[PDB]
Amino acid sequence: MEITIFGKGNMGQAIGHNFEIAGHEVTYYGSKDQATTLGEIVIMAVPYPALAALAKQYATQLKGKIVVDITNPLNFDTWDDLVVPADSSAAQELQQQLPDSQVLKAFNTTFAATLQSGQVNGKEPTTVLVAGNDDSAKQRFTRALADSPLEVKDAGKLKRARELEAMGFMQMTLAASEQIGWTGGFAVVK
Amino acid sequence: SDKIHHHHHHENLYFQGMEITIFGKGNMGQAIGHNFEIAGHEVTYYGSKDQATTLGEIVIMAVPYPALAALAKQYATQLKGKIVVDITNPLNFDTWDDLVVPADSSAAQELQQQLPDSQVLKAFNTTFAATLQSGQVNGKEPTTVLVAGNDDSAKQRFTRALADSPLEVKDAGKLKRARELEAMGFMQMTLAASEQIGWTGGFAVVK
Ligand SMILES: NC(=O)c1ccc[n+]([C@@H]2O[C@H](COP(=O)([O-])OP(=O)(O)OC[C@H]3O[C@@H](n4cnc5c(N)ncnc54)[C@H](OP(=O)(O)O)[C@@H]3O)[C@@H](O)[C@H]2O)c1
Repeated sequence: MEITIFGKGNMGQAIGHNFEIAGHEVTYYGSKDQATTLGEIVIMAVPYPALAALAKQYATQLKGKIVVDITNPLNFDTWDDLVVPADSSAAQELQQQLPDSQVLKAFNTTFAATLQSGQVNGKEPTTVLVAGNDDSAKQRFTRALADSPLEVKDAGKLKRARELEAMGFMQMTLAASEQIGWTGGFAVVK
Repeated sequence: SDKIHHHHHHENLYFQGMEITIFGKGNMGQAIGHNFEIAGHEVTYYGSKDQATTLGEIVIMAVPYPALAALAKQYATQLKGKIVVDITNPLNFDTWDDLVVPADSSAAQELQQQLPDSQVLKAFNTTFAATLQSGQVNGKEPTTVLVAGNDDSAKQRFTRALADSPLEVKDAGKLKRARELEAMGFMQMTLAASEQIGWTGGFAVVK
């Protein structure tokens, strides 16, 4: 299928790498590029402050699409809070903004190097935790990554994006303090 | 040598360990106490309804969330100047879809407000009991305790009390980070409940 990735940075590239391995056609658009058409799955691999403006720009094309929010909405001035409500998430915000799209929270808990390599510092396979309201959307997303080296687990409904964002925040603060590194993180072990 | 034991990660040296009290004799309380025991410390266990005749330097509250306030109240004066560890995942068990503490807070922050002269830490809520008993995340990676708290010296003393155990211990930040720890614990529990992981696995912390 057609996968559209907004953001040609580290996450966009790492995410796209896995969809390409799985045999999909991946199209990338950076900040100075314009998209004429969008794929079935759209990855929002951009900074949180860019998310709402991007969703507005493609409001029409995003209707009926699986739209994946990968953001960790940290307050980057303080590193001591998120910039979304304590009982909510950037994904929930996006789903309200895109009522005709099936929004998924995914990849926010997997550091970019772990997506590129497919392993958590060479020790365990990398695992995507995907939250979203529609099971069919989660199933299609999961199927799209079947032939990639990534494991994929259903993290629940979109309400669980709160917990996913909390986990991403914790992971980043641990790596920032040098207690773990940025090629490691939280491995999901059965 | 009544309370003198060997300390495995201090070249097996033989010296008196710390006094640890664990409230809660369930799967978590027993697995946590197991690690303090193998680290060479003196561990005493009490159910929440038992009389705590002794209170150590570190007090583990391995009890349900609703029991925390009651224990804190009963021993508040006696807990002054002690390290008090909240291990809870304060779920709404009726729904399995919510926590029972405010969205911008944590059970540990509530406990710290109740016990202003205690050094409250959040620890063990992200480690399933089996991973504490074995010291490994389903035999694949070492188990890691994430400890949040305001007092760096208290976190250091807690970390030192586990240094002779098999567990890795990392500083998760100030007590405000208990919100994120509780979120992670909740998520881990729901993944096990859905059978996508088992109760002897979970989140391994990889450097
Ligand atoms: N890095 C990680 O390990 C990690 C892990 C989990 C989640 N995340 C999240 O992933 C997102 C991307 O992070 P990253 O590490 O990839 O950052 P990055 O390397 O800087 O990539 C982000 C890219 O998005 C581009 N961009 C900004 N606005 C855009 C727009 N309107 N349309 C298309 N592209 C746009 C930027 O382009 P320009 O440079 O030209 O401005 C930038 O290259 C963030 O929300 C972050 O929180 C990161």
